[PDB]
Amino acid sequence: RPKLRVVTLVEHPFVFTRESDEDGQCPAGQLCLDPGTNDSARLDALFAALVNGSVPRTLRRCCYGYCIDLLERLAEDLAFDFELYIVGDGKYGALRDGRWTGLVGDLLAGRAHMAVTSFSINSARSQVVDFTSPFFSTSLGIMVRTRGTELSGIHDPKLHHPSQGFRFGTVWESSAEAYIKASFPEMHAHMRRHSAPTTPHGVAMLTSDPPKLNAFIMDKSLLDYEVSIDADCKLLTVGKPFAIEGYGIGLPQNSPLTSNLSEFISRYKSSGFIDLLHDKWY
Repeated sequence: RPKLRVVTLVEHPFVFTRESDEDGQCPAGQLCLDPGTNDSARLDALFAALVNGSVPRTLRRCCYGYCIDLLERLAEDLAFDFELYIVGDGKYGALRDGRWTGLVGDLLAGRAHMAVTSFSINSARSQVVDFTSPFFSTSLGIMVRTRGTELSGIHDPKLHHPSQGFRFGTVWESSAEAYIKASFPEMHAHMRRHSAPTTPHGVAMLTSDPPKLNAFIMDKSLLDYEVSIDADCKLLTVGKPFAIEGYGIGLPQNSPLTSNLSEFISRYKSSGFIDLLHDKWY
């Protein structure tokens, strides 16, 4: 029964974490390591230390969420065991200085058998890693505060010729950022000084005092979740959808696992299991 090493990225409601119990175990959820490193030797050693060393609670979390439920079902149906860690840099992945970062970089470096989270399939990434057929689809979206900025979508002139003090941004090294860099390079030039390391950091810029963003661009799936948990219901998504992409499980090229995983994903879609996960987690 093979044991697969899975890299993830904490992004609500696809992957959440809570603290481990007194013994560093997870009565609810799945034990995930939080190593904070892309050093292959350190990663190997940390997993080894689970068995013959001592990994402190500061580096242990218990993962749960839509993608963890998905992973648990696939492990059952395909008969594999798994171990999880959170990607060190907290990024999905971009090509920077000739190397891929984030989840894409860990798959290429052989640090994980698969990457499981809200991971977008795009053409640049597909040239270097493989993805299963998608389990979920989302457009990008634009989040703003209520009672203020109005936008038609990505072609709004407010974004192409921003007025004095108008700021907008995305998440560094995300597929959202990749789409803008490729499609709207002049807009990217304005955004890259106002972007954020994670979705919650970007949403926080909209709500800071004073706000540091007037608009935040990210997967609509993720923005919709943040809209739903705002304590004041003061966030809103606006404009027409754009840049539709699927989420898939990422694997190194030519993995013997990809086909089998895709077959089950297709079955989960048709049988209504994927819809159940959505209803459960949203």
